[PDB]
Amino acid sequence: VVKLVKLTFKSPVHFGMKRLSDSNHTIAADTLFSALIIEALQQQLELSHLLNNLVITDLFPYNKTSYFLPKPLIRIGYKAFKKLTYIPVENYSEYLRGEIDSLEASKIAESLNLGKASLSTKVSLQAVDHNGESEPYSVGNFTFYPESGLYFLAKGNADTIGQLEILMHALQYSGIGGKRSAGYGQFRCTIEDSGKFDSLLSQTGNIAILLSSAMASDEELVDCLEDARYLLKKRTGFVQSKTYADQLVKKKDFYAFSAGSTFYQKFNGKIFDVSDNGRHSVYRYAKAFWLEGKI
RNA sequence: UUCAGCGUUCUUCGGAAUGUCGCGCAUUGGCA
Repeated sequence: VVKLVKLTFKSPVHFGMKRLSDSNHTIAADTLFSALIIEALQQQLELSHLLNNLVITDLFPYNKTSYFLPKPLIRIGYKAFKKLTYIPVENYSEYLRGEIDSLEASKIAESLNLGKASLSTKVSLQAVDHNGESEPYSVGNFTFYPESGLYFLAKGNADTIGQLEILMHALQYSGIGGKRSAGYGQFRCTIEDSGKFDSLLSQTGNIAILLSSAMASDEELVDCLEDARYLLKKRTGFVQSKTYADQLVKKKDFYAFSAGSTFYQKFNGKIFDVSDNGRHSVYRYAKAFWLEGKI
C-alpha cells in the first residue's frame, strides 16, 4: 500500500550533513526511520511493524508545479547534466530515454524551487556567568518556499500504514533534522493515495533505480554490483537516546548506495545494526525501494 | 469763499544648514 506523505515545513529545518554549519534540503530514509522508531518508542508502540514491513523513500523535493525524483546514475554539455540533481516525475521517462538535452537539463535544474538555504549565527552564553565568554556557532538551515515541500513514499501492510499515520502525526510536533527542540523542523504532514507515483511504480523496466539510500546483504551484494552505477554515501552519526549509554556514543560507520543509484539486479535491503555494545540496538534503515525504468 | 482728504507702497533682499565622527570592542578568525 504505497502512500504519498507530503511534509509542509512551518519553520526552517537544519538537516545537517557532516557539521552544524552545513545544511541539506532533504534527509535520508534512515534519518526518517530513526525518527519514526524514536516516536514509536515514545508512544509505546511495537517496533515489529516498522522493522519488518515498512518500506520508505528518501524525502524528495516537491513544488506546486511538480514532484521531483532523484537523478538516475545512467550513462548518457556534461556540466549541465552533472549540475542536475532532481527530475520531475513527468520528465523522468524522457531523461531515461535520453530524449533530454543539455539546455533542457538546465531548465529542469532551474525548474526546482525547493527553497532558499541560509546560515543562522547563534551564540551560547552558558559560560558568561562563570567569568567565561560568549561562544558563537553557526546553524545551517533551509527555508522552503510556501508551495515547496519534502515528500516521501511509504509502502507496507494496513497495520504498519496506520501505525505510520499515528507516528507521523506525533512526529510533526517532534519535528525532524537537527536543532529540532531549538526552533527548527516543525512540519505538518498529509498522507494520501497518489495516482501519479503508483502508476509510475507499476512499470517493469530493464533497469532499477534506488529510491531510498539502501545497502544489500553480503549475499545480495555479490549479484547486485555487476554493471551497477552508484554512489556509496557514508552514513555516520551519534546515537540519540537517553538509555543507550551514559555519554554520547557515535554509531558504527555505514556505507549505503545513494538514491538514484542504478542496479541491474534488484536487491532487497536490510535494517542493519550500527550499535556498538549499548543498552539497545541502534537500527539503521538500508531497505531498498525501487523505481523500474526502461533505458 | 467754503467743503473734503485723496492716491500709492503692505514687507524687501540675502543667507536655507555646515563641519565632525559614519560603529567600536570581546568571543570567533589569525598568529603560534
